[PDB]
Amino acid sequence: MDEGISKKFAIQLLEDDAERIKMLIRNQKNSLCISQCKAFEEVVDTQMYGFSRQVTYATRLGILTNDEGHRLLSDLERELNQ
Amino acid sequence: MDEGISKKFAIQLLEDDAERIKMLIRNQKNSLCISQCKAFEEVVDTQMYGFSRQVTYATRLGILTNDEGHRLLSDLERELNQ
Repeated sequence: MDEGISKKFAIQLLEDDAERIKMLIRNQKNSLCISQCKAFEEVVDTQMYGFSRQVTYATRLGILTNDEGHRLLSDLERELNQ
Repeated sequence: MDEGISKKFAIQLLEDDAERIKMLIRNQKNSLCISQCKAFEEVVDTQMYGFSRQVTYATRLGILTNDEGHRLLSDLERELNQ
């Protein structure tokens, strides 16, 4: 019985579905997703480091006292660990 | 001399800069960034598993021969390894 029609249909549907799943897999492996999260993390580290360098420099110069300098770094440190 | 003006300015700039750095840290510690990447990864796995379940079901029914069924799964497997 023509229902060879249904089998033929089911088979090409499955093949076309495979393509859709392969596209998903490609969009995954080609994602910049994690990489983008890590790049942002890197910006923050560098921003934090450059500012902290300045707190230290201000302390060397006597613009901050040692405790003042240490309190600022301690606040950054405290932020970092929640 | 004031210049005590400059020192006063430098100290408050350093404090305000500290707030900008803490804002960055908070904004990254509150990042749902990695989570969102992993969530999508999870959608893809589930999409692929559901389809794969159907390839298997079709093979059981005789709609695909065993080699056909195995080929499709083998193609998805290949994509997963690029």
